[PDB]
Amino acid sequence: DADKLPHTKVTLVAPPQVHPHEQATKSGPKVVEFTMTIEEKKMVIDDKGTTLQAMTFNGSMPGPTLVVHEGDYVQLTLVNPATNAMPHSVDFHGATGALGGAKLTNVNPGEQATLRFKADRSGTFVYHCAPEGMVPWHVVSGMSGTLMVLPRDGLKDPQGKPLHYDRAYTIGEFDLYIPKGPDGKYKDYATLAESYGDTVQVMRTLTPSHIVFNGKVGALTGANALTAKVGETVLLIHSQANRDTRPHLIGGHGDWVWETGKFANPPQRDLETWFIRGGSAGAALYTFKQPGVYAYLNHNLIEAFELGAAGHIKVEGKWNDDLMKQIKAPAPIP
Amino acid sequence: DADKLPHTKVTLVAPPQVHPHEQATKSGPKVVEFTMTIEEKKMVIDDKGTTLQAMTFNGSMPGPTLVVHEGDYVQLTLVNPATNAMPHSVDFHGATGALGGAKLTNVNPGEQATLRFKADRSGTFVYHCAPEGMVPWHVVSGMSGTLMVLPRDGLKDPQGKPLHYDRAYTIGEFDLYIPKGPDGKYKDYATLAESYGDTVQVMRTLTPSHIVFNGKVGALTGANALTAKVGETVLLIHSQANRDTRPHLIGGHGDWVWETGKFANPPQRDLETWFIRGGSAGAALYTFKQPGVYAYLNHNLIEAFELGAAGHIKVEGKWNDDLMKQIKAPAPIP
Amino acid sequence: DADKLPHTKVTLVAPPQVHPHEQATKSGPKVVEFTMTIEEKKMVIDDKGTTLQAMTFNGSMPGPTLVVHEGDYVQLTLVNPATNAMPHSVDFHGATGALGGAKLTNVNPGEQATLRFKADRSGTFVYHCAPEGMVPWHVVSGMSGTLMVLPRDGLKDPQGKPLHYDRAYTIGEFDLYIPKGPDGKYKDYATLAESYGDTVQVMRTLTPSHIVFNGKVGALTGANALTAKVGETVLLIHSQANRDTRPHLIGGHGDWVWETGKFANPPQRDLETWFIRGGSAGAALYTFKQPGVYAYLNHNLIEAFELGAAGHIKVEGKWNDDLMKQIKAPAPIP
Ligand SMILES: [Cu+2]
Ligand SMILES: [Cu+2]
Ligand SMILES: [Cu+2]
Ligand SMILES: [Cu+2]
Ligand SMILES: [Cu+2]
Ligand SMILES: [Cu+2]
Ligand SMILES: [Zn+2]
Ligand SMILES: [Zn+2]
Ligand SMILES: [Zn+2]
Ligand SMILES: [Zn+2]
Ligand SMILES: [Zn+2]
Ligand SMILES: [Zn+2]
Repeated sequence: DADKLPHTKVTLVAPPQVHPHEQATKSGPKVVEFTMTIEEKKMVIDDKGTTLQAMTFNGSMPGPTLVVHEGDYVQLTLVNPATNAMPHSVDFHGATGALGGAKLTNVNPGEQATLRFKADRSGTFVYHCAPEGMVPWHVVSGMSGTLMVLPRDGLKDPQGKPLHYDRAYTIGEFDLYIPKGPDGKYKDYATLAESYGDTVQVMRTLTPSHIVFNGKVGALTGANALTAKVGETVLLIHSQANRDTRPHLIGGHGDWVWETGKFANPPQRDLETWFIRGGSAGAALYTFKQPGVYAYLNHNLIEAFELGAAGHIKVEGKWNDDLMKQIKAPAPIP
Repeated sequence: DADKLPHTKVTLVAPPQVHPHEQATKSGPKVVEFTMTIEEKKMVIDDKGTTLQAMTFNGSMPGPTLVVHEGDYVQLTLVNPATNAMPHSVDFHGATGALGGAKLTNVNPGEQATLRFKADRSGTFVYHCAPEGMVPWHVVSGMSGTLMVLPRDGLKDPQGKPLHYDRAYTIGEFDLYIPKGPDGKYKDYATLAESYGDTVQVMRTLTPSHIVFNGKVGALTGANALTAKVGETVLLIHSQANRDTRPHLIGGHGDWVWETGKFANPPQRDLETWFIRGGSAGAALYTFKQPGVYAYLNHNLIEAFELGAAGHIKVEGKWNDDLMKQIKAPAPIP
Repeated sequence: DADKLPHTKVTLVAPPQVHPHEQATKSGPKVVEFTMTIEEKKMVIDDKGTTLQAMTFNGSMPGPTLVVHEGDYVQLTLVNPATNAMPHSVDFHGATGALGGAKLTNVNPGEQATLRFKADRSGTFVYHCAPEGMVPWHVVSGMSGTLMVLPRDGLKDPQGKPLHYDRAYTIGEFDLYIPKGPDGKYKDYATLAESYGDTVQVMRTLTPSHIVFNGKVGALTGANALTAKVGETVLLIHSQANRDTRPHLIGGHGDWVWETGKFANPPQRDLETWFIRGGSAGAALYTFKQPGVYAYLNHNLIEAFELGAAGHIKVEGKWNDDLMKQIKAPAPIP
């Protein structure tokens, strides 16, 4: 059909939000049009002013989440402005053929391209830049995000019963490899190209200098904490385009989790910690039962607390003493 | 109900054993009372006398395993004696709210607190210390163990048929980060506080100096080997509160494994090696079919053999030639 | 039965091919005889002539894949020629008892042994050398491969429907630990024994110098690329006997994947990236829908592109515009 089908245009929004969309839908297949514009820029990634010579989709790490339904066609215009120094492309893990689209979206600065592919498989899928010979650098420098392809009748549990979320959040976790000089301080680079050789040396050690949600230590804390309320079901989409992570909600659970991120498979329930394979996006549902400030983090606690892979969720509502109660507050031992 | 329910008191036992308990039970929900007392102490962790400035629940690494049934309430008195230097708390991954209980169990030396929570989800769950600003250090220094919440009707296979174990063992695997001095020898510290800064430096490299079962290289070997017999089904509970591991039984299998450790999910069968995500506890059932000395180990063989993540299981009984037979012993090539 | 049963002899073939075999079979159980001869040799592992003092089964990394059916007995003659310097053995993860067979196959140079075991569990299973006190070194130096034990009625999907492959490939991924001298260049060793101490130092850092498919950077590229055609279903068997990996097919998927590699468990579908636990073999089915050159790689992109864990699959056939179409080729921005 394709060329026969109706088209719709979607306006993308910045992480950690996800653009408005339906879950279960009575709509038939559409060509869903998206546009993204690559921005290279220096970004401050921690609380002591370390910078990253970063590369982004639409100015953010991660790039925005694109949401369609199974059977839809994704039609992306990828724009690489002449103000950028490097060629780029996009590899959609949700797509079939031509290195995910990368061979057909090879754009030099001042060019754009339009790729169409059929989203014939449900799930959360990573997309990332994949320019020939420079793949890992472009990815670790920030160029990834999530395509979510929802089943046309919405999410299902292992018995085929309906599942839903009331709010979606998208978290991209970024293993960064910032070089240091002879003084042990992080290097600051005047240009993207100048960061390259030293960064590759760091990459090859396999030890990140920082591991951050959404582009910086503390990105999802303070004023920028995620929010929910008791009784609300959140979807937490978690992408890691290069390295394994193990998400966990402190004082919560993964009620239903697709850790490999593919919705035609039954989810697991009651998880404490789940596993996102480097090069993938997964999805967890949780319904809040207690108010308070939760942490959502990578449960390698070093990676979380020392290197930056941790955020907060501030939840409104009424405390539930049946679920948890302080029987005796801290007080002197008898 | 809660405040209406009967109470029972459980006496904890040292790993690798697990306190006596029922699997399937005709008992209704209870408030099950536990107590644990934190002990900070220096411990020798390898065969060359390296020490760790350790922190423990009840004097052991891991802390003891607490066993209840789904629908029970866990009521823990946590005691931090004035002979300890640091504040502590407990975060139960099996609990809902208040950072796992951590916000309600913040105990300075000379204090205790009593926390109650509903164990409303079946599985093996990590619990660990989580004091504000010092979480990874307290965890890697030894403060973790397992809460096992058994379904009220016992374990089930993927078709809903009953499964059981005749003996449970609990194995906590500890990634340690022991600093070295300019001479390349491990540092020995006079106090817990003095170990801190140097240990954090090591932690941030993400490379453990040692990875040990149950507190020391060779903890589960020699006189301290696990034991079983042909025909006996063992449960191996495996916790790793900070870092991924991949358990394996040499010459055996995981007959039924919940690698994410949550019993409402169907187990997998016939595993060679399974995966415990950092920040979780999993469970494997195996029924011994051959006598002999098995290894139970982390199948990154470096981590196992060089760094310490390996134990033994000595199994009694009759050799089975149908399962395995030496047809020709080693002898000269013809 | 065993001693009653018919015997068959199988001729092994070099990776990445797998010896001819049936999937579903009307044949009853057999004693299936195999022979392998250990070869120690120096091998060049990258494009700049770095060498590895390697140890192999049948002269290749990985060793050859052995294929039987559930209920068959594997009977392996393991030959260690007097031209080798070291003792060897074999541990079959598919076997039950005696440390996988290792205790019964302990062969010094100039000896051979014959081991029989029942392949009573379906799946892909690692086998590897396991000589007492030298296990990790022998494994990381190249001594591993795959035993595939097919269900007697062939592969099944989660609903019990038949699945099949038209071509099997076997990929062993090898984390290598090549030492360097004071000049920062890789060391070349005159003998296997001389490589030992320095290699163990590298191993303990847990950082591989190289991570290669099938014995060398680029082993599965150029003339040596894997091949298939549109409409053909390939099985990709992936073993990693020491360290975790995360396979991915760029521009493809895992249509059906047993990432833990055990066929009595239902596979997952539509995977972007899957996970092979160190110490295991997994299996993925994919049916090609687009022609072109695909990459099959470890999706830690550093490990793939910088360290060597990547291969190619060249696929013949007709491009499918419904699945993917370049709507606008790269061209100047309007
Ligand atoms: Cu790019
Ligand atoms: Cu990719
Ligand atoms: Cu503590
Ligand atoms: Cu935790
Ligand atoms: Cu060997
Ligand atoms: Cu093994
Ligand atoms: Zn149209
Ligand atoms: Zn809702
Ligand atoms: Zn009461
Ligand atoms: Zn029994
Ligand atoms: Zn015979
Ligand atoms: Zn076919």
